[PDB]
Amino acid sequence: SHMTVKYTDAQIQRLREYGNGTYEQKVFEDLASRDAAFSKEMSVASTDNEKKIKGMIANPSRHGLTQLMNDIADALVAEGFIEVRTPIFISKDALARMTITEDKPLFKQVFWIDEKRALRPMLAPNLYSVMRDLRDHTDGPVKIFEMGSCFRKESHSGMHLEEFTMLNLVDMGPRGDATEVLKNYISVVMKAAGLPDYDLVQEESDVYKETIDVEINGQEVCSAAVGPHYLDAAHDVHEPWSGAGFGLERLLTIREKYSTVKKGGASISYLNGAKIN
Amino acid sequence: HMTVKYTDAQIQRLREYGNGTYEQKVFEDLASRDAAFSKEMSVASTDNEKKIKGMIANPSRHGLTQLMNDIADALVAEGFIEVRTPIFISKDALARMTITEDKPLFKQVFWIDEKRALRPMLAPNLYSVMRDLRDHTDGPVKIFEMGSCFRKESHSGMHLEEFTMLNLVDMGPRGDATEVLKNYISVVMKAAGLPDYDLVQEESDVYKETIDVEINGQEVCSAAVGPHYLDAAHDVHEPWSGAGFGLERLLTIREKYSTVKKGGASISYLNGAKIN
Repeated sequence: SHMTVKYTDAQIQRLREYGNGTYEQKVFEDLASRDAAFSKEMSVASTDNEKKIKGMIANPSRHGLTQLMNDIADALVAEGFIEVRTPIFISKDALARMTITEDKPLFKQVFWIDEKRALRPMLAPNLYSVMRDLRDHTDGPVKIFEMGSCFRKESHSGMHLEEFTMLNLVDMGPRGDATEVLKNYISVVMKAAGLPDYDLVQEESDVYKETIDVEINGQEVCSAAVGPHYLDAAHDVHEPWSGAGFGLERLLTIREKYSTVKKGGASISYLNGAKIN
Repeated sequence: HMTVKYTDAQIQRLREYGNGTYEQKVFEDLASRDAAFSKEMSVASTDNEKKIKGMIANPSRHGLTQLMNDIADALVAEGFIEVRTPIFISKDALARMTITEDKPLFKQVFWIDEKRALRPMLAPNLYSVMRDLRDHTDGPVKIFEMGSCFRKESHSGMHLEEFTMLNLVDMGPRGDATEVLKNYISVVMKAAGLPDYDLVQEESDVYKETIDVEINGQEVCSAAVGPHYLDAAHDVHEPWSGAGFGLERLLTIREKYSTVKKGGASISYLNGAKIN
């Protein structure tokens, strides 16, 4: 049959712990060749991992996630966006205003702090407030963005990451062609993240006026949309707007070719793609 | 003669949209006070809206984020690794810090479930990271992290429940521990735009020595020189020096904001200006 045997599922997990190669593409003739190559790639993975750690101690740099955030934010500031920073705590009434109530499945993913406050699962509740407040101070476009941790329970959503860093940009204000405005903003982020080549998926929407999803090799990377949305009235928003949400850990993982999504972000086991324990 | 000041309520009204020094003002009589009150209230509201429109005309990075970048670039150039650790920490990790059900620091902890909580401090994760990096080098282990920490306000005397902490540490310096610690303090304060500060060294029975940094009588930094009696519980058996900074407080003092709620994360304030 020829080129039949791949790495086993257990072999893949062992290789990915310290290594960042693409081991799921290797094919082999028989079990002996697989085990021989597995032994060699495990040794290379562990040795390459040790070299990278010593390279960081010898020549430290900014954290890869913090570097990713600075590169995108500077590009968005240069595009006229205001960087805002909102608290991680949001109120139960803010969640309810987002239709985040019970028997709605997202409610079970929410980390509750007390009876009245919770960890934000998304940046939309606070961004809604800042959008409306800035409309009172200008009649031109309201262009804001925030990068910050969001929290969702793993055992109700998958997602693999309970804490994840989101980037959400918003351009509130009527546009002659909000789609081109959206695609230009996505291009600004994707080039600044170091991922200039990607795929766009444009579909008409039920709740929004138009959605735009960004793909890289079939992987979901960004979900954008053109307003209005049926939740705009609940937040005293009554004008067109376009926005885009980016998972920054997911962007960093794809750019740096990390084998899992838990290596580039916040961790006590990993540091910039290398396992320190 | 003049013994009339703004009332505490009037001070709160002025500090709502203004960043002036209102608690310093004395007036000859009550009519001169309330006339100056409307003057400063109108000036504060006028200048506050100018700043908002000025930021829409020329956007920039957030004041806190820009401060983090200025300090982090300076520490990286000094040889520090920037690490980022999860906000969630385990109850066992807090117990290793002797943050158990008996101490009042326990009552500040925001609990997530039965075994996890929001970090009230960066030390537990930095204990783990610095010790794991010692396995990979024979020289000094130098790391720092800036991130949100959480403490309940009722038991804390804090006025921020979410605050951005900067913690740097040098495990096994070369290198006199107290001397290298003052160098790192100077690097952070210079990069933060606060070069003039008061540094006092105190003795200790839990650390080898403590160091506190103040600007005009307000604590700005609390540093210490290990070893500490918690180090063996985290498998650390070598001298170290570390410093902790409250970044919102640093930004508030430099920009001369009237409250500590104007420079950090907020839905009411943006870079010192009230947007609602």
